[PDB]
Amino acid sequence: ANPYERGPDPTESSIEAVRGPFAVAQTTVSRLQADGFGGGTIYYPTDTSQGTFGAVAISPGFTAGQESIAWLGPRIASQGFVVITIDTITRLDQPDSRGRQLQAALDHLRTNSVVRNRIDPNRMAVMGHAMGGGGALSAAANNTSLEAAIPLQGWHTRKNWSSVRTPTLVVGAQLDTIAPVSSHSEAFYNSLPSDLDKAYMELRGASHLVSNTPDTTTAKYSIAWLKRFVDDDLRYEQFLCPAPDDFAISEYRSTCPFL
Ligand SMILES: O=C(O)c1ccc(C(=O)O)cc1
Repeated sequence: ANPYERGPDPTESSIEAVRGPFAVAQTTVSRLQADGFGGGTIYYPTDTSQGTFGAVAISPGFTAGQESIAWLGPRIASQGFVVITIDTITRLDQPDSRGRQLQAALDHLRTNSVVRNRIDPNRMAVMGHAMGGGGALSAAANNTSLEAAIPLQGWHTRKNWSSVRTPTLVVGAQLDTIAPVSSHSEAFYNSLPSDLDKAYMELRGASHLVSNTPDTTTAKYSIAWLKRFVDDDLRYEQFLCPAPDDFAISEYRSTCPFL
């Protein structure tokens, strides 16, 4: 049996839920306490009886704070993850810096006194919105040990992601005028290795800021991706393979069935 499985068997409704089966608590990392990032909030399950949990770091985008991504923290953590939503050192940091700060936030979790005993430090993942999604790709491109990467409406000047060895879900917004999918999201998917475990999901009718308020499509497939690749939880592959039926999804492609 897979020792990383957490929670009961999933359904479409269970991954769509605003809160999963794990009650969550939170702790704050101040800007002064944070080495190499701007502080953040750590959301974690309070129930330890099923074992430790994988860890996820999430970055906002250009001219955006932690509040623009905060909703993802408890929504993902309540499914069985330790999740840190960060502020960046400055609001004008570019994607490569945001990726370095995602790595710094993950490094911070390893010695954080509140969550040290709740994390599996060998099972880690990065996500981000807009420039923060570019940062998530950069972080994975600099660390082949990361288990999942999820850029949401990602923005980056770098279009070639052939160095990435981390399973990646690219979430685009169909009507994005800031990080249009043709030159950002889909370009990133296409340059990821053709044999990587990867998927492209486009949100029908969505604008650039879809990730900054609760979006159930984003949440459900982000949760399924983290389960499948941070926990190796095969119970969640059913939601990723084949192309979802969601009317909310205007385009999709993947390297299903996953390795
Ligand atoms: O004006 C830009 O080029 C630009 C604006 C916002 C973002 C973001 O939302 O991260 C990225 C790029």
